[PDB]
Amino acid sequence: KSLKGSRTEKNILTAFAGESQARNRYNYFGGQAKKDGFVQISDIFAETADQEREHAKRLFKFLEGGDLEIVAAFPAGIIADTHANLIASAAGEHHEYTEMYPSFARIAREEGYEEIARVFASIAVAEEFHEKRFLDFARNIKEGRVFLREQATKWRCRNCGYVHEGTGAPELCPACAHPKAHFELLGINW
Amino acid sequence: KSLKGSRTEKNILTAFAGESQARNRYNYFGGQAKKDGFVQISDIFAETADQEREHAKRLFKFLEGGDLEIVAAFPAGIIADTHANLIASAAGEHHEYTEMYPSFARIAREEGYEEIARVFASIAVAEEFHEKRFLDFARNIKEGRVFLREQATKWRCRNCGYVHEGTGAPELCPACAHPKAHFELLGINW
Ligand SMILES: [Fe+3]
Ligand SMILES: [Fe+3]
Ligand SMILES: [Fe+3]
Ligand SMILES: [Fe+3]
Ligand SMILES: [Fe+3]
Ligand SMILES: [Fe+3]
Repeated sequence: KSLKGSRTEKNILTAFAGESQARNRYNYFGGQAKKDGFVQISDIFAETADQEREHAKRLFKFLEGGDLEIVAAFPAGIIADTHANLIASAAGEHHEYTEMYPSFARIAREEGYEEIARVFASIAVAEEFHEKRFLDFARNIKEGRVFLREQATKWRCRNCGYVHEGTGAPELCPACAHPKAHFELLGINW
Repeated sequence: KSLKGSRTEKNILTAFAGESQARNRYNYFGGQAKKDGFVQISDIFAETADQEREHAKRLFKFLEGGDLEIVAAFPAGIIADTHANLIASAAGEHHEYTEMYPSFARIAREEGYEEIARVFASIAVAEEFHEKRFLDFARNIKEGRVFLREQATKWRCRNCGYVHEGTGAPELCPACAHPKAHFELLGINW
């Protein structure tokens, strides 16, 4: 059935507006992470922004045209240090998966928009992992564990692929001469 | 000391020529992986190409100008299916870390170019992991394990971040509606 005049129609636009802003915020935080010397985290922010772009696209495609007025609150700023940005980002993700999406999904179901409700619920799952990443990285920064660990492990240079074995990433990559900022724990997800 | 007239000078240019070609090949293979429905693998090819760009840059910066003639053999083609491309790529990486770089490093040491020799050796380490990734992915394709595993696990949509729990990736992402091609095993390297 058509969405015209429904609460779900406005909820979709509200979600689209929020996700659009989140995309920008995450890209800015990504740039700041770069300046703060956290390349992996910078790329994580950039990827999250791209994924918010996709959540927004799915939502946008449900709309059927025309200008619609919405009333909603959003983060008025700001760009701080990377740890602070990760904390604020996690809080935003938390709101989305614990409050916004579940509420929007329930209303969608109430109004008879099952497919849309399922999409809202599905997006919430992605947001929960987004929060996890942001919280995990914030914790690594706070504990001084971004580039140094208790036991020896493997570190990979994101710039050239060099693999370093040790308790911590080197000050300079011996292969490409790029700074420690480019290193991450070697990951294998396959 | 200057590199002029040394064998190391020509070895550096030879490595630069090969790495430059590898960058192109990997980008083309990345495009083919996309067409074959392997997004994670496509992005892996693209990242490897970018890293070859960086190995090449480090090498390029050692040179001191002028045109230099080199005699070397390179892969004359070709672009095939993704499994075949992964196999050929791994073979190329194998040559680089087992033959080319170690030989170039030894000669560099022999001619008194210690720093350059260390860089050759360091690049070799990155290439060995490049081969590992290519071989692991080729094996996943051959065994039909790219999108399906024996026990239930977590799969992540690279397009939107949705997380799916099950023995295999879904045909369609319930959040962004993108095809199975976008899924990968959920990874946590932090
Ligand atoms: Fe979001
Ligand atoms: Fe999110
Ligand atoms: Fe490096
Ligand atoms: Fe290479
Ligand atoms: Fe390589
Ligand atoms: Fe998705």
